[PDB]
Amino acid sequence: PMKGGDDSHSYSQNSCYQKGVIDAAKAVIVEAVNEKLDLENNPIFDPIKPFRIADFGCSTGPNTFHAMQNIVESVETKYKSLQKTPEFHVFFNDHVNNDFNVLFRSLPPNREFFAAGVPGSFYTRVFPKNSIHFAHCSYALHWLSKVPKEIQDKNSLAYNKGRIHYTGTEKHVVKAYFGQFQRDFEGFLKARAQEIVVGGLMVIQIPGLPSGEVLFSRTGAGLLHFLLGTSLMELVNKGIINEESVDSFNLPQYHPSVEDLEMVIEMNDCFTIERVGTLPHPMKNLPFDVQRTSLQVRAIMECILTEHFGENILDPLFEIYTKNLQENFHVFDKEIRKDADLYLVLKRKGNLEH
Amino acid sequence: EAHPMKGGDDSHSYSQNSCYQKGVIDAAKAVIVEAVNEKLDLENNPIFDPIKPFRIADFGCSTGPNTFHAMQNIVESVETKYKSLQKTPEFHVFFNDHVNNDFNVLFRSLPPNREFFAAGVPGSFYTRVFPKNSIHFAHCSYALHWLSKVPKEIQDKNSLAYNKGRIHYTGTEKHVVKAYFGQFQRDFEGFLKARAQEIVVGGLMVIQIPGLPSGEVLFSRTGAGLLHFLLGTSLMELVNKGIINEESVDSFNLPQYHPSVEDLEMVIEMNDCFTIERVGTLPHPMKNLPFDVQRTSLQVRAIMECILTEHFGENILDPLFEIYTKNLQENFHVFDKEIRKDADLYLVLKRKGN
Ligand SMILES: Nc1ncnc2c1ncn2[C@@H]1O[C@H](CSCC[C@H](N)C(=O)O)[C@@H](O)[C@H]1O
Ligand SMILES: Nc1ncnc2c1ncn2[C@@H]1O[C@H](CSCC[C@H](N)C(=O)O)[C@@H](O)[C@H]1O
Repeated sequence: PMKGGDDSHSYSQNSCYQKGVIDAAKAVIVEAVNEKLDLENNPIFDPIKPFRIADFGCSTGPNTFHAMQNIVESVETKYKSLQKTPEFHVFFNDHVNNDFNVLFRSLPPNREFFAAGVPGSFYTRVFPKNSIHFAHCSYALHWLSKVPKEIQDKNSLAYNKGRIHYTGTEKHVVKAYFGQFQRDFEGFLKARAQEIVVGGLMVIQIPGLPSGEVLFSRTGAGLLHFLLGTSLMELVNKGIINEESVDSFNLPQYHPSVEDLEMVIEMNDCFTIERVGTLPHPMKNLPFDVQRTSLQVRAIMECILTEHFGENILDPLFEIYTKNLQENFHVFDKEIRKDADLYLVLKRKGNLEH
Repeated sequence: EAHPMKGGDDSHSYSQNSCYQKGVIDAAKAVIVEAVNEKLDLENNPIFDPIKPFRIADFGCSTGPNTFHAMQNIVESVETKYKSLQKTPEFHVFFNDHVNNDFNVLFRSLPPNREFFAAGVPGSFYTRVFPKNSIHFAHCSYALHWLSKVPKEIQDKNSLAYNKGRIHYTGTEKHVVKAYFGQFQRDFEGFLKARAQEIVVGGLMVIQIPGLPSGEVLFSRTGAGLLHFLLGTSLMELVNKGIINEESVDSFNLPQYHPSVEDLEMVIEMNDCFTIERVGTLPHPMKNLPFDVQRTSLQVRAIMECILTEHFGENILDPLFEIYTKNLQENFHVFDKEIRKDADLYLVLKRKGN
């Protein structure tokens, strides 16, 4: 998970990039509710029973509370156009060692929904069948369930020596990450298909590839990852860590294209794609912020870098990292495509529509 | 307001110092099974349709492991009765406690191989925490003796109820006892009112609560009563030693009432939403074991640390419990052979129709 607590070094504080992905997403949520949530004359959405919303990969706030409020307000508005007012039951899902204490203690005091936290991997079932009316998953599905094992094997064609992720040219490494993404995302869709009612909606926001692009190393995320790797190799060359510690390190992430997502969705065959698109990030016009970015990377990578290297490594690594961001300021400010956030609006198919 | 048990899973934590409360749940297993068999009207009942999940809620769950044992007992019993009917539903189990309960520790110790979906619900159970008409089986063990607040009249210097030089009641202080009883009637009624809205017609609620043993009027003749009495005298010993001032003890009181069966029935009749199907006293498994001074002292600290730290500094806990353990030693024979050990009361309630 992300860094816990509500420190200045936490994810409650250094998650503002994902907040703007939520803010321009509000229009995706509002539009999906108004155009595609079939409340009227539909007993699936009977307002005498609760309207159940789930956020998958909710972290610790505040972003999850803004997304949940958006869903609640849109859905409540559509129901009031039919002179109905349901109770809302909102579920916050994340890994078991997500900091749910911090989430619960941050729950908005004036909230008009019932709340629960749901611990467990969303690559598994975490809800009873046929119980979720609106599902939400923002900036979480690029995290794989594991590093694909063959890139950790020295004897494999896919061994990822000297790097910590993929850039898109290493054909064996990229194939391995994609195979892992297919298996993970398929398992996510399998579990969600069982939990989500017929006609229920699922909104997904995920770091991805802009369409047509082959090279992950030409998005922001790809260069940031490439530069985390070279920064670690700088620690190697100073001798502060050994080469083997980096050769054995890999990020468990895959950033899919639209095509990648559609292929898995269509093979799963349980959801119809109602809309797919890119999210124009609000901080698009702003000047590239070398330091703020360094601290957003650290807030994301702290747990996993600390698990593999010492937490000793964080301060000297990210002061090398900031130097490489500054040296690549031009690329990040001007030359990398400023639209790599994809979104999907899915609708659970009826049982006679498969 | 909210005084949860000591968090974490260290050797001073509630999770490692709650063996007496586990004994309560152990002896209650027989009560759960009899209530499911004789009073849970599954067969041909649309309310318990096994195509919908069977929802169980534990109110005052704390951090485990006691809550897991209780929940497993309800699932197994309800499972068995559904099987005898050729059905097999999914179970959705909700763990409710105060917002500042250590839900992280609860979630991290969830039994790995379990046959229910799990969710945590932060919030006071003197309020509504679930949608209406959604819970089929409620459970509440060793929580409902905690009031929502201290009765204001025992804090009033002007009142004959002013609880000077003490932190609870023994039963001889008729004004203090009346105040605590009045607060219990309001709180327990609010609890029942909220559960009545949440529990389905024919749903069961099983309550275990430390109480007044049958035919006993002096709370100080129970283990809990003497433990609180000695915690007050230990505090007054700290006053004598200059470690705390006298006013801080005068102004401190435990927000607890330990009702008799008649106290409980009177509130249940007044609320008029549940029938009492079963009621009695649980035989407690540790009844014949010799009093254990160090564990009892640790159990009390685990329960009281939060509320003691809020009123007195945290600097007061080690000195207070050094004196407390000493006072428990001096009173060994009173706990061992003189206190009434039959103070664990239970209720089986059923939610009434229309
Ligand atoms: N398999 C999985 N199951 C549950 N949560 C997961 C997960 N994989 C990643 N996550 C969670 O997804 C979160 C990514 S940060 C995203 C937080 C929030 N959705 C937002 O928009 O800001 C982390 O909390 C991480 O623990
Ligand atoms: N108003 C309230 N709302 C929710 N939980 C409460 C509460 N008042 C007390 N509690 C909780 O009830 C628990 C009592 S300790 C008992 C825990 C568990 N049922 C067991 O058998 O061991 C504590 O965790 C306390 O925080």
